[PDB]
Amino acid sequence: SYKFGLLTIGSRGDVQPYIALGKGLIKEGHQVVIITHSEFRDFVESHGIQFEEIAGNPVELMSSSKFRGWIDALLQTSWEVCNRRKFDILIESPSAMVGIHITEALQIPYFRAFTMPWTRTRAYPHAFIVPDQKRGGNYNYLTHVLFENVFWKGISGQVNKWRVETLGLGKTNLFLLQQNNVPFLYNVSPTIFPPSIDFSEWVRVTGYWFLDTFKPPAELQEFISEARSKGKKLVYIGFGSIVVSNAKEMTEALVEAVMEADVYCILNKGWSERLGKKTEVDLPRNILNIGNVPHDWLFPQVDAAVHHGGSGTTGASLRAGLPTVIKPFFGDQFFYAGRVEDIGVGIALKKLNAQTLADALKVATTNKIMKDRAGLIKKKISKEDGIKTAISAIYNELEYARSVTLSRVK
Repeated sequence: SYKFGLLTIGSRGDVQPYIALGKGLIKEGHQVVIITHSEFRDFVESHGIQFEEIAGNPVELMSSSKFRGWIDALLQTSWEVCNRRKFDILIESPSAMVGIHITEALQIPYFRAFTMPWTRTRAYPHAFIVPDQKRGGNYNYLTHVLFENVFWKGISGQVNKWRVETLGLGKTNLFLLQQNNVPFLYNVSPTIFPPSIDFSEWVRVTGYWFLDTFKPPAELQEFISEARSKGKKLVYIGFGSIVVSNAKEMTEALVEAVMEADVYCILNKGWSERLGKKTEVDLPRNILNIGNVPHDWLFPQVDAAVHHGGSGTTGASLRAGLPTVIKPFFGDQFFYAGRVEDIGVGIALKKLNAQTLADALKVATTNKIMKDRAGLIKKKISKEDGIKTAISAIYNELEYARSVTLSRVK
């Protein structure tokens, strides 16, 4: 029965799978602390899991001193947390850079866990260097090599100061970190992210860590049954929180595209010209703009999904067996937009205009082979246990995980 530290930065989507894993870890008789940004305190605590606040929230970047100070905050807060708590095991989204150095100082076993390519492989490029066209396998490998160096070199001077000064460790570099040695749980279906032949033993694709009582609004219920009463196709369009140039026009392109495809649309609109509104133009009858409605509830009820293509939302739509249209913006999204096309369960849009979307909506809602493949994915995903498999691995790898950490010590 171990004291666990689940550390991640970013969005609610990133926090969530650790809540899932954290519950399963608790049901195994362990203790869990999710360590993340203040806004997710209620979220985490409402699932009877412990919270610890940390800085380095990415939304504060989207707003070089600011960055240099942004990193500093995360380094000092996460240390203060992990050092006060003295966790047995730490599991980290590598995005938050701290865990490998903290676990070296605290001399505890350490895992990484993520939702997008972040280990060296010829079979996938790095998530943040996904090319336009599938280039070579050697291209792929190199994009990791590049990213590892670029991502390190950008923070190396500061982390090594924090290591020396605050952690009481030597300086280090990528060679000495030996980051690829660290056991890595990819919380993604191996249907969409099949492990490469050149993955090390300690790198595992666990399956998605899904969460698992929604009381629909009357508006939503009657909007669904209207779409169904008419014999029209029902679609979800939602790109999350993005900043755009002319929100009113994008909304109009949506409305236009929806109309041309004759679908009803459940719209999770969250695009503006600032970072934090919704309405713009008068929404037509056949388009319901609603806030958050859990996707695990909504995706079973609809015919297709149009989203930004983040791993979790991709995972949700694939889990529900939806044909999925993806319009990626930042990061992994481009990875999954390519992956959905490769698998044959959807469309990747580059241009978001009324025409491309209208045509995507028509293909996705009609194409029999796409519905079929979405179904065969839904079947594979349904027989997968991300949480179990992960915990199994956390156990299998635990002794190794220690030796990796202790190789860095001294």
